[PDB]
Amino acid sequence: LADLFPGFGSEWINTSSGRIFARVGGDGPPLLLLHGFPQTHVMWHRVAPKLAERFKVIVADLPGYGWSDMPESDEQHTPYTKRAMAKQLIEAMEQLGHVHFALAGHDRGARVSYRLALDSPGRLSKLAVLDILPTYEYWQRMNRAYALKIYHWSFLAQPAPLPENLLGGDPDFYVKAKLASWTRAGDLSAFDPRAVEHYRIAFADPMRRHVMCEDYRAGAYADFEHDKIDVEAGNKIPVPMLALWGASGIAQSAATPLDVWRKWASDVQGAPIESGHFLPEEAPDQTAEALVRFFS
Amino acid sequence: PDLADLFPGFGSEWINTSSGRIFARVGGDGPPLLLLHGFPQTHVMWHRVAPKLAERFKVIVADLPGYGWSDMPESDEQHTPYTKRAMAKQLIEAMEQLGHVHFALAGHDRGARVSYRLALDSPGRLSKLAVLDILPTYEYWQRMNRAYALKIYHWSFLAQPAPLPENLLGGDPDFYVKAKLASWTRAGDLSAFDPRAVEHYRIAFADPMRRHVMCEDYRAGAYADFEHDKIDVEAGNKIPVPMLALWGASGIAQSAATPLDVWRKWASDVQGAPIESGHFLPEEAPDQTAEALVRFFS
Repeated sequence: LADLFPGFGSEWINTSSGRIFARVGGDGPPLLLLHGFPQTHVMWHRVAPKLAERFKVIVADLPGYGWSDMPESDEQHTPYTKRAMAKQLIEAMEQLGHVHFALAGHDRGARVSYRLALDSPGRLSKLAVLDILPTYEYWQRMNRAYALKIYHWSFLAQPAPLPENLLGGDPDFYVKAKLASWTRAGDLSAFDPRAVEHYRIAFADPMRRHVMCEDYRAGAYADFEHDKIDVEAGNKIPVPMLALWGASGIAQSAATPLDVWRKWASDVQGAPIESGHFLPEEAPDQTAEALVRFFS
Repeated sequence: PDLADLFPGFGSEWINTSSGRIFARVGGDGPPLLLLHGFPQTHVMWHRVAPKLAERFKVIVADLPGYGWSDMPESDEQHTPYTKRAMAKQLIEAMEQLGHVHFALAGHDRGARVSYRLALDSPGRLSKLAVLDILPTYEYWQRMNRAYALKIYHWSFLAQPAPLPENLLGGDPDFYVKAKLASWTRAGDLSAFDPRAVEHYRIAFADPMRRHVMCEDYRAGAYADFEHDKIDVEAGNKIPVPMLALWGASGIAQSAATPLDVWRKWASDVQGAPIESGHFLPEEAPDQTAEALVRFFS
C-alpha cells in the first residue's frame, strides 16, 4: 500500500473504544478530517496537503475503518452509531491536546461530524460536511425514486449476516462498483489507483465489511432516532458550518441541500461543486479551496 | 436433477406460447383454476393446497415465465417479458393452448401481481381472482417510507441495474434463497416448508440464469409494472372480477396498510380475510388457505 501523505506523520491514538489511526501533518489550528464508505483516511490525500499549509491536519480512520481498531458491535450497533464514533474521536483528539478543533467530514465521517456538533458543540470551532444531508432527512425522503438510488442504505442495514454473506462472494466487485457508481464519470478514473488499492484492501477484510454494515445498521436505527429526537426538539447546530455537495452527488438527489441544512444549523453556508459523491478526489482543488477559505 | 414429485396424480405439461414454454402440473377436473407462484419459489409451493383444490377444479399449477422449469424469454432494456402485463399475456396464451379462455386465478407474491394485472388488462378471461399476501405494486412504491424500505429492501436491491444484484446473489445463493424463505415466515425458520419443496426453490435459485430472471422481474416491478399500475389509478380503473384478498397476519401486505381497504380501492367486488401465517400462506397455513380458496371459488 502506497504512502499517499508524503511528509505526514502516523499516529495510533489510544481511546477507550480502541485505537484510532491517523495521518498527522502541517501546523496551526487543529483540523480533523473524517472519511466515509467505502473509503479510508487516504481519500483526503489530494486536499489534505493543501490544508496542511495552514492547519494541523489530522487525517483519521473512522472507528472500525481502515487501520483503526474495530470495537465489537452489539444488538444496537452502539460503537458504530455516529454518537459513539463522535465520542471516541473526541477522546482521540483529547489524547493530542485538542479539545477545540475544526472538523470536516465526508459521507459517514460527515454524519459523525454533524452528530458531534449536536452532542458536543463546544468541541468544534468550525464544521464542514461533504455531500450529505442528515440521516433523518435521507430516511424521511425515502420514496420510490430515492429508495432505488440509495438502495444500499436499506440493503446494508439488513440483519447480519445477510449483506456480509452476499458481499463475501466478490468484495472487489462491490467496493469498486460503489466507488464508480457515485462519481460524476461513473467509473474509477477520478481516483488515484493507489487510493483505490487502499479501499480495496480494507474492503477485502470480512471484519471490516461487517463494521461497515454495522455502520449502516446504526444508520437505519440508532442514528435515525438520535436525529429524530433533535429534529422534533428543534435542536440546531450552533457551530458555523459549511455544507458542500456534489452537483451530481447523493445529497442533491433527494432535496436542495442548503435549505435542508438551514433547518439543522443556525449558521450554515453552502456551495455546490461540479463533481459526484467523492468531492475531495473528483474535485480536489475546488474542495480544498472551499475548505481552506471556510476554516481560515 | 433428483427432486421430488409433490403432486402425485398430477400430469405434467409444457405449454408452448409465443414467448416460450410454460411448465405446469395439471390435476383434477371441473372449472379451470390457474395457480401462480411467487419469489423465490416455483409451482411446487402449491403442493399442500393443490390437491384439495383438485377436488373441485382442473387445477393448473404453472411456473411463471422465466421461473422454475418454464422457458426464459430474452429480456430487453425495458424488461418487457418480465413485466406483469407480458407475463399475464403469456399465461393467457398458455391457457388458450389448453382450451381455457375463461378461468379462475389464484396468485401468490409475484404470481398475484401477474394475476391482478391480468384482471385489469383482460378481465373477461377471469371468473374469479384470488391474490395472496400482496397489495398492488403501485401501493408499495407509494407507501415507500423508512420502515418499508428496510422491510421490502429487495424491491430496491434486486431492481438495481445488472449485474449488481446478480453478482451479489452469486456470493451466496443458497443462503439468500433460504434466508428469504425463513425471514418471511411466522416461525422465522424453514420449519414451515416441506424439505423437498425447499430443494425445488434452492435448485432453481442455484441457476444464475434463473436469478437474472428474478432480477428482471424486480426491475419490471420497479418501473414498467409501476407505470402500468399508476395509469389504472389515475384513470380510476377498477377490477370488476369478483376477487379475494388473503394476507398473512405477519406477512408483507399488513405492514404498509390494511389489505382489504387497499384492495377496495382497486376492485369493485372484493372480500378478504387474514390468515394466521407469514408470507407463504399455502405452506405455512395450507388448511386455512385452501378452505378459503375452495369456498370463494365454488
